Amino acid sequence: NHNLHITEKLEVLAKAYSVQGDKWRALGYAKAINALKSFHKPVTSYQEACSIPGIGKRMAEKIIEILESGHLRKLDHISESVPVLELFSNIWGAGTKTAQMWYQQGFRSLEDIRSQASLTTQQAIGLKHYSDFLERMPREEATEIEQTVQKAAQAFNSGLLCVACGSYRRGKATCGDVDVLITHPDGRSHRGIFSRLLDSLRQEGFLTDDLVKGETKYLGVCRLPGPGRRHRRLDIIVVPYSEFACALLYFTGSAHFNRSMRALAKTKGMSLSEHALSTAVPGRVLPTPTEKDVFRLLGLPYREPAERDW
DNA sequence: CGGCAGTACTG
DNA sequence: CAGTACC
DNA sequence: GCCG
Ligand SMILES: [Mg+2]
Ligand SMILES: [Mg+2]
Ligand code: NA
Ligand code: NA
Repeated sequence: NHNLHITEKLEVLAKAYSVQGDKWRALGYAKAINALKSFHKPVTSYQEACSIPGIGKRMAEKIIEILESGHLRKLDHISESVPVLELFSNIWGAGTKTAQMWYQQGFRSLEDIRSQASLTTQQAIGLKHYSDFLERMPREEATEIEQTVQKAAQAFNSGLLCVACGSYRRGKATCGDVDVLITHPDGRSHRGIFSRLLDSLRQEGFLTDDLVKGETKYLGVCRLPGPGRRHRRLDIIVVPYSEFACALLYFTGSAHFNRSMRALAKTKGMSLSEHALSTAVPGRVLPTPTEKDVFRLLGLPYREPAERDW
């Protein structure tokens, strides 16, 4: 990354737009930052800046300004509210609209939120684990969490397949949470397990709080036994076997890789979601028994998970 | 001008 | 429904 | 914000 003198400054703008709710401008900044972080050379021309995909006129100029003067004028005019909005929206279950409302109501600290804000069930859990949920775990801990869920699932039914995806499957040393995907080859026996499986995981004291408990996806909080353990975010998603390849691909990510893959599909008159690869104009679901089939039907060479870490 | 993803979940 | 979250 |  020969341009972190640029990307540091842009990252500040990106987050300011994100926490103020301008998600599209925030997306554009994010794309340009990612492009800047994988070019070979240091940029050093407005015509060089225009060179790279994801960088246009307005952002070329900003590189041209940090070009010469060494900083970016726009940074000095970011609203004083941004760090507080960032603080509030790092509560799980609070996004930009809730953060801006709390700010308008005069709240400025998590002590204000704790003492005086009306919190949803999810946000109260978010607040209780504010520090824990900002911490990444070693991938070795992610393995223990997966094997905990797997053990509990394979007790009620031997055939259940359980795979940790996200950054874990992409090979990262750190993980922000553990994303566990469960299916069954019989195509049948995957339904209705949650009641049994979550009650089991509660039997241990392993599951500590539930954030979402739907028919198909569970999001909550777990903690392994012993001293020195932190609470960790856990997602468990159950899918029919026919959709396993697309779900594996979606939940393995990364999010920018999936975004790149949806765009490529659209250029071919298809669509790609966590459930299926389809034709589109809805369209026809194409058969994808393996991740390799998704790439092949998109005319792409297969990429192992570790090379999807975009 | 307008897409840049679709869906599951909560209340 | 709006808002938030999953990658 | 970018790009078609
Ligand atoms: Mg994850
Ligand atoms: Mg997750
Ligand atoms: Na460009
Ligand atoms: Na949040």
